[PDB]
Amino acid sequence: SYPKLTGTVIGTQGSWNNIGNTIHKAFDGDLNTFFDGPTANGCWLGLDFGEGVRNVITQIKFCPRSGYEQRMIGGIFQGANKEDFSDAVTLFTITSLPGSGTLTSVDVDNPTGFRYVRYLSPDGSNGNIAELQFFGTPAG
Ligand SMILES: OC[C@H]1O[C@@H](O[C@H]2[C@@H](OC[C@H]3O[C@@H](O[C@H]4[C@H](O)[C@@H](O)[C@H](O)O[C@@H]4CO)[C@H](O)[C@@H](O)[C@@H]3O[C@@H]3O[C@H](CO)[C@@H](O)[C@H](O)[C@H]3O)OC[C@@H](O)[C@@H]2O)[C@H](O)[C@@H](O)[C@H]1O
Ligand SMILES: [Ca+2]
Repeated sequence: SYPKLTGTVIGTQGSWNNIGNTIHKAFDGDLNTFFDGPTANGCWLGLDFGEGVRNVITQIKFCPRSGYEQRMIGGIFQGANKEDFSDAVTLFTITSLPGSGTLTSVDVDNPTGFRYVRYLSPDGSNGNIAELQFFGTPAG
């Protein structure tokens, strides 16, 4: 069990109908609040750990938006060292319906240190996710 990682929130700007459910809702510790993106497709969110910081990721936890759990199926989590994710590797792919109102935990087995991590949502999802957490350790 490694510590929860912190960083600068990055990702799709804005929110559905300008209501205010931005990417920041996925990092607030409340499983009742969620990111609702401004478009059906293309939405993503994640962390920049900072210039010169690289973490090895050992675990990811996520909670779907209540009532919209199907919108996570096919979503993937990536690590990268470029902010445009052109060097990204997939750390986990969501293949079954995540349980409602809880954090699903998945192990990651990849020794690479990453400056950036993200959740990349599937078409038709508006990026819907309630909470997103990364765990791991500074790269040696
Ligand atoms: O367009 C973005 C916009 O979507 C808004 O939701 C609309 C959308 O809902 C689809 C979604 O509905 C679930 O159920 C909702 C119901 O639609 C609501 O009216 C009601 O109040 O709550 C229930 C749940 O308690 C389904 O359970 C979801 O699975 C479903 O999502 C889709 O699932 C299919 C597979 O079944 C998948 O292929 C799609 O990709 C996925 O989208 O459409 C119906 C409208 O009534 C909804 O308004 C959403 O509320 C809003 O925040 C914004 O995200
Ligand atoms: Ca939340």
